[PDB]
Amino acid sequence: DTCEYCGKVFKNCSNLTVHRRSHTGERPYKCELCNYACAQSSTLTRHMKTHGQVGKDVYKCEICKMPFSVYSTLEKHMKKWHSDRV
Amino acid sequence: RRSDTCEYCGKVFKNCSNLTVHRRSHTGERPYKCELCNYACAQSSTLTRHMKTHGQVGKDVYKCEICKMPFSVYSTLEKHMKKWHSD
DNA sequence: ATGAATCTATTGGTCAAGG
DNA sequence: CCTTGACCAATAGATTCAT
Ligand SMILES: [Zn+2]
Ligand SMILES: [Zn+2]
Ligand SMILES: [Zn+2]
Ligand SMILES: [Zn+2]
Ligand SMILES: [Zn+2]
Ligand SMILES: [Zn+2]
Repeated sequence: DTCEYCGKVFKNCSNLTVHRRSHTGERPYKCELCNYACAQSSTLTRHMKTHGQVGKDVYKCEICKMPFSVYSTLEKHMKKWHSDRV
Repeated sequence: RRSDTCEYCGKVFKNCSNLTVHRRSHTGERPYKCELCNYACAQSSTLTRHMKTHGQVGKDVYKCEICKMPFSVYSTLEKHMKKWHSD
């Protein structure tokens, strides 16, 4: 089948459905811990790795108690989302 | 009473043969084993499909340098090399 | 450094036409 | 009834940006 916007045609209709999301902006797969959403379930699994993998220490946000695997990520979360509280 | 219902989940089928393949997702049975790798599936035509990743009627075939496993897609061969041959 | 976005090849489960 | 291949979502990994 053919792409509406790009016009790029691929042998895979499943991949085209994902590609059309980039034009449409649809993000069906929503994270259960934050506002993040994406067009591919695999990419959401990758995102979920940043909320704390089992077996490693997990840092929670001081304000909203959101889990993060990496401390620098939690710092970026603070600046992006809790700047209004300073 | 026609053996159209899954004993594990209760799904009903209009084709009893579909129940036979479906049930293997509950039992883990995978009778169709690929002869060119360790792949194994529960549906005959799925193994037929997977074998297309090993080669075509003509086209070109890339074989792993170490284990001589054939591939039709080079990127797949690269993933195989990293997965099995890190030495 | 950490992670999202893009890309694509392969796979699981479904289903029913037709053999 | 069984075989078979199309269909769609899911998966896994690689590359390419963004911050
Ligand atoms: Zn497009
Ligand atoms: Zn999240
Ligand atoms: Zn927070
Ligand atoms: Zn079942
Ligand atoms: Zn194989
Ligand atoms: Zn090999």
